[PDB]
Amino acid sequence: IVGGYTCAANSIPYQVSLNSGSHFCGGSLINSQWVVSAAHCYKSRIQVRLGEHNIDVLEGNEQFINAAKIITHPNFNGNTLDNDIMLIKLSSPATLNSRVATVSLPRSCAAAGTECLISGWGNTKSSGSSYPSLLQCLKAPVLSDSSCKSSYPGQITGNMICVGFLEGGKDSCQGDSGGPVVCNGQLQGIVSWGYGCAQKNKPGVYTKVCNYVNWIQQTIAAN
Ligand SMILES: N=C(N)c1ccc(CO)cc1
Ligand SMILES: [Ca+2]
Ligand SMILES: [Mg+2]
Repeated sequence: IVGGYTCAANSIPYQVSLNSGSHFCGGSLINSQWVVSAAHCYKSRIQVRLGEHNIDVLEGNEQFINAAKIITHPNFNGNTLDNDIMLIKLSSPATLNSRVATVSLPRSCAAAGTECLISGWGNTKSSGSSYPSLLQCLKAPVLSDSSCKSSYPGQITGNMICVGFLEGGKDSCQGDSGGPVVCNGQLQGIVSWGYGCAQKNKPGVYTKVCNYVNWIQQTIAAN
């Protein structure tokens, strides 16, 4: 997260860290046994770290649970990044408490201008590279489909939203991928792509979660 702030410890209780020896992507806990993330994050083996604030220290609220099943959207396209979404089934259910909690899936898509909360342990620098210990947060609005499409001509599908700023300086980044965009209590976005990070007229592009509730619920029910 570039241009953010340090979240209050455990204030984003649905945020997970996906770990394969080190943190590599975020995710969101959307059922006691399921995390949703980005398909471009795929690895064949994943440990899900719930309840984290400092990913570099064991502070006691953490639950470390291995992925039992990893399911990428069948129509994920690695070129266009359309359908950039993945589900992870935990090997045992997460235990839900104040520090580890599910986030609602969307009841509707979000209006342009809706304020959202973006979070992750990704890069915090717009030049160079710094990876934080502590979870980072960013408040940012849903942009119009128009403002999104003018920024990325021909590249925004109906399954993508832009969330962020046109001025630059405030965006998600590498290592935030897969993580949450939560707007009015609902998971509306998954960190997916953009051109660099926090550049002028290159807002973050996010998987449009409100188009995937049937895919998520159908995949959960089968497994
Ligand atoms: N600018 C962004 N929001 C952004 C986020 C994530 C990624 C993942 O490489 C690229 C860009
Ligand atoms: Ca920790
Ligand atoms: Mg580090």
